[PDB]
Amino acid sequence: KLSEVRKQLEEARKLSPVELEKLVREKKRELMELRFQASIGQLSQNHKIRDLKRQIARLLTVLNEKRRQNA
RNA sequence: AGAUGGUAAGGGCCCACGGUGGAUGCCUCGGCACCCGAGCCGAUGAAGGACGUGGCUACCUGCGAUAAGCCAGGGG
Ligand SMILES: [Mg+2]
Ligand SMILES: [Mg+2]
Ligand SMILES: [Mg+2]
Ligand SMILES: [Mg+2]
Ligand SMILES: [Mg+2]
Ligand SMILES: [Mg+2]
Ligand SMILES: [Mg+2]
Repeated sequence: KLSEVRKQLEEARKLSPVELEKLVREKKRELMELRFQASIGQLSQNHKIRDLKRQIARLLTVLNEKRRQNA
């Protein structure tokens, strides 16, 4: 995951506000999708959940830095 | 016609072995003292808190809806 993690910061850093907010919306739904399965059992690869929870944290963290001057 | 042994419901003392109870000894993640060092925080919202936060979490810790963590530099 470490590797596939050092990407976002880049593949996500170069997009802008309107590109992220929508990307994050997408992720947030996926997270719902998950926590929605466990409640019934299905999904069990926890690693997935926490893994997605932290992704959003990054997108937001990156979007927060962009909204401070730029253009 | 004489006689002092003897019964132990229980009791008493001595011994042996246990039960209880946690003194004693060694122990120490703790406290105490003195001496250095360092000495302020907040409406850029403090001190302290409430509630929440884990795939399953009662409590503690850590965190804050980015919630046991997010970005970057440094050490390893
Ligand atoms: Mg007699
Ligand atoms: Mg008897
Ligand atoms: Mg005992
Ligand atoms: Mg506070
Ligand atoms: Mg807590
Ligand atoms: Mg839950
Ligand atoms: Mg490093």
